[PDB]
This record gives sequence, structure tokens and C-alpha cells, in this order.
Amino acid sequence: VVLRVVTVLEEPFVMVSENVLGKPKKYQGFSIDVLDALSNYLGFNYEIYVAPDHKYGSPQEDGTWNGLVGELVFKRADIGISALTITPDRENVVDFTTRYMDYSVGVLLRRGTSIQSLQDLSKQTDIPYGTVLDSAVYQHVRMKGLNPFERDSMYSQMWRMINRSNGSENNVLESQAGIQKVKYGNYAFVWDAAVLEYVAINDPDCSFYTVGNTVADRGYGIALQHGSPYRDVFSQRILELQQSGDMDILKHKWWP
Ligand SMILES: O=C(O)c1cc(=O)c2ccc(Cl)cc2[nH]1
Ligand SMILES: O=C(O)c1cc(=O)c2ccc(Cl)cc2[nH]1
Ligand SMILES: O=C(O)c1cc(=O)c2ccc(Cl)cc2[nH]1
Ligand SMILES: [Cl-]
Repeated sequence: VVLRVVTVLEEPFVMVSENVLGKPKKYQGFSIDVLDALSNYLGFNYEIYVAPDHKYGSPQEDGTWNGLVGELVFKRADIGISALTITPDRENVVDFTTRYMDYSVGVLLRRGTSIQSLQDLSKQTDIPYGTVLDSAVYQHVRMKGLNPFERDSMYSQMWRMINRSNGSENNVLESQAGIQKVKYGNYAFVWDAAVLEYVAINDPDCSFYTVGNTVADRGYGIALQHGSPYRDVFSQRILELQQSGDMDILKHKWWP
């Protein structure tokens, strides 16, 4: 029994280890190890392909979904292995396992800063900051900073910085671009805290520092087709990995 796995590249969750003839051959990462834990225990083999648009998946004008979620809806893949945020929107078109990673937001800073939190970052302007355009972080700051019900001045000030020149000045098109901008410029990059911790830990110049708060009731899960016969056993195994302390060994392999 061979499963077809769709993924989205995101260090250190899913990283392409080897390319042959212009296509990835081997994948590694925390999400890959969780997949390898499921495959060996439940007794299935798999093959992995990257989502063509490199997107996670969001609803479109016409109802259809794009990205990884779209690949599962159109049944072009059986399961999705990535840092895919569990949302009610997505739970309506694909089946999610239980959470295997906690959602977290953080900021990447040049070595030698006073910034301790996202709160601090919002209260200064000397270090410009931003994220990836139209990403999760971006859309959250935009929503909170434009919501008349919200009166947390942090999201209002952050959106003011992020949306300078309609977002062309302080944002980037890829996370790699944001990281290099911190490395070689005066900039702070807001992203998933777990990603940024991996980046900081592994930078050859050790030029980064990172702070971030985790977010409860938010996290990443494995996705499957709607009405998949594999969800329940997938979710059970994830619990088992958690109780046995196997998940904390995987997390320590990538976040020592
Ligand atoms: O699942 C999503 O929609 C999604 C959007 C992001 O910008 C993102 C960024 C970093 C990580 Cl580790 C996961 C992410 N997931
Ligand atoms: O602390 C939270 O609940 C939280 C959730 C987000 O999605 C988020 C996104 C961007 C920024 Cl700059 C802060 C954030 N904080
Ligand atoms: O792709 C971008 O928006 C971008 C902005 C920078 O300031 C920048 C600075 C250095 C490097 Cl190596 C890449 C960069 N990329
Ligand atoms: Cl395999």
C-alpha cells in the first residue's frame, strides 16, 4: 500500500535534501520524521511531491481551494505533510489529524538588539520590520490592525509599519529573503518562531537572535482527503508518540 504525499517546503519542517534532473528526490525534516514514524508503525510506504503553487491553501473566488489543501480536495494526493495550520475553514474540505506541533509567532533580529518581544518591536521604529506578503503573519496583523473591535495598539502600530508604501517597503516575497535582509541590513523578520529558532541556531556566522511567544488553540496537523479511512489511526499514533515521549525526541533532533 503506497500513499501519495503532497508537501510544502518550510525549514526545518520539510526540506529538500537531494535534487535529480531538476526535481527533489529525498526530503527531510521534523514533519518528514513524523511521517516516517507513521509509515513504519502503521505499515505503509509513500512518495512525496511538492504542491505546484508552493502554497498551503486558502479559499478562492469560485469556492475552489489552491495549494496543498487543493491537492487533497481534487484527490491528487492522499495525505498532506507540512506545517499546515488547523482551521475550521480547512476542516470543511479536508480531514485533519490531531495537532502535532504548536503554532508560534516570533521575530528574527540581528545579533545585538534590545528587542525582547513582538510587543517591544511594535513600540520602536528604528528597526523596520515585516514578513512575507499575503502570508499568515501578514494577514493576521492586517486583520487585527484594521478591526474596529480590536483595541490592542500593538497590531495597529505593526500594521502601520508593515503596510508602509502599501507593503512594498518592509515586506518580502519569500522567507529566505526576509532572513537575508536581517543578516545584511537593518531589519527584523516576523515569522513562525520554530522556523526562526532553527535558522538562528544554524547560521554559520551566528548573526541572529530570536524571540517569540507560542499561541494556544493553534497548531499544525497532518491533512487527509475528506472521509479518509486513515485519519483516526493517524491521530491515535500521534497521541502515542506524544505520551511515549517520542515526539519530544523528534523536536530535540531539530530544535536542540
Ligand atoms: O498553514 C498555513 O496556512 C501557513 C501559513 C504560513 O505563512 C506559515 C509560515 C510558517 C509555518 Cl512553519 C507554517 C505556515 N503555515
Ligand atoms: O499572540 C498571538 O495570539 C498571535 C497570533 C498571530 O497569528 C500573530 C501574527 C502576527 C503577529 Cl506580529 C503576532 C501574532 N500573535
Ligand atoms: O527579496 C527581498 O525583498 C530582499 C530585500 C533585501 O533588502 C535583501 C538584502 C540582502 C539579500 Cl541577500 C536579499 C534581500 N532581499
Ligand atoms: Cl517509503
